[PDB]
Amino acid sequence: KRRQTNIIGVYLADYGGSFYGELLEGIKKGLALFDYEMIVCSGKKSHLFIPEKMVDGAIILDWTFPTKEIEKFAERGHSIVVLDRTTEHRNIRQVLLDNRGGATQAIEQFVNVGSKKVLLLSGPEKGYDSQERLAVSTRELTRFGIPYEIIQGDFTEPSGYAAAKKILSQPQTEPVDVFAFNDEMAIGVYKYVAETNYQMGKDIRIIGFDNSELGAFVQPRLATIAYSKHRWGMVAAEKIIHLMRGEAAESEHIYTRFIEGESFPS
Amino acid sequence: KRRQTNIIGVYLADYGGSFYGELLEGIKKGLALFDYEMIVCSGKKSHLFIPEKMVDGAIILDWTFPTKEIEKFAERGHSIVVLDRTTEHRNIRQVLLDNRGGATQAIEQFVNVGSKKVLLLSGPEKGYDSQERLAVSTRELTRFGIPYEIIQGDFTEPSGYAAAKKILSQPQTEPVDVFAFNDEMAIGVYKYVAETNYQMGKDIRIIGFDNSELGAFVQPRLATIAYSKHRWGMVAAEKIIHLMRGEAAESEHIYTRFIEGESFPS
Repeated sequence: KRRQTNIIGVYLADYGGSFYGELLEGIKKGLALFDYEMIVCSGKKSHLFIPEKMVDGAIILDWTFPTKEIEKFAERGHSIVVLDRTTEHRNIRQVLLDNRGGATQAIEQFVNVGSKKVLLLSGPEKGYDSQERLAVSTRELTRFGIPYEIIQGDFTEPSGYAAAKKILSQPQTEPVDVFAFNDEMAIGVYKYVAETNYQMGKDIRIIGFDNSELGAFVQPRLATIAYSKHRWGMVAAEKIIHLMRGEAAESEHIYTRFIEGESFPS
Repeated sequence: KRRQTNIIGVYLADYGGSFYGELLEGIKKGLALFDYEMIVCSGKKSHLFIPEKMVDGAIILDWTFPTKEIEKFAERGHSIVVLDRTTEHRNIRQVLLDNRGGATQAIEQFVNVGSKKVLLLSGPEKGYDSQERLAVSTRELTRFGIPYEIIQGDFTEPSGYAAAKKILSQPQTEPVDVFAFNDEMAIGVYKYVAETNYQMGKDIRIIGFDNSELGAFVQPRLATIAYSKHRWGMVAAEKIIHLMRGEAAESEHIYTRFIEGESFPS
């Protein structure tokens, strides 16, 4: 009520730096049209100090930012767009990835190639994006009679590295088939395989998610699920303006496509 | 005096995401040993709201964060490590890149190949790192009788793109020789050259700075100036602890090396 700073706080988790740059650019461009600016905050304790007397509204992409804290910030008059979870609270809207369509498109490729086992390298289990990706992956693998193992990660590259070390210790099937829930965990897998006799694409077949630009230039090209990161940010920016101006700001999804790569010969 | 939150505020500019991840990991690891944690803030207006009642000290890598604001935060009892400028104020220390040695090593390669003109794609002119890099580059080019043009950028990839469009409009020398002051501006040059008949390494020869991992996988490999980003962060973290504990925390430099790449056949 008493303040309009024309600043949106953007709360990131700092795994997703493989898509953050182009997401942030889209947020920036969308906000500039309405003379708004953005500050970006990241860290485990970043939700403890929200400058609520200095920020008009928030765009949240951080699974460690607790939902109860989001609701409390919404009830004090601040508008919020979540990019990482679903909500029913007033003053909050959603701009989410189509995780169900993305995971279906990736897991379809393992089916179409006749996979004998699929290893599901997931992110945080309390995180919505991984939950949706898991619910659809496991359902389709069951449907087609394909066994799976779920390996816990945290969306960061170190967890993908540790996963690959855990995977390639135990005896696996002839090719090792991996669905990494993001490109960063997949790059972590590349890192460890570079320290082994294993050949990427041949001995270990991988599909990621996010379409990081590093994945496009790595050897061989990381097969992945792509979406427009610029538009994700643009739509989030327009949604936060419309929402705080009392207007119609319906929750939306960002749709995906599979991009083929020699890391998964299909 | 009245608070110890065990949190360090890290103020970044959000160009340098090509080195931020490994810099931040080094900060994190160095701080965890002393049971400290970090929050990261970025944006043009991020210095206007410093949670001074919620953060013990600051690590600054942001040229838009004004020096006068840094001094004011230092005089209120907070300890600061700068990674982007020099200081003489008490409560502030420096952990800086060896810009003079880095620019000397890059510009030596243009000399050794017998360059006819060197195009100097700089960052922000008020930014210390670019100033030092420019002062050493221009001095050595003059010394060896090599002409130069200084082209203004801002350390971000869009400015490298715009620079390449400006460069390749005007008639230049037989190979176009470019010293990009960071890898991101160099990647911007790659982007535009991919939309032209020009061949990277042959028609346009480039050396960057930072040793981004994208530069290692791009075609051809971006010749660059490398330093340990992990250690830059580690030393900054140990310096902020020592400084706020009243101890001896001398200002230091992070030293560099040239890494050869087929973008500059030498």
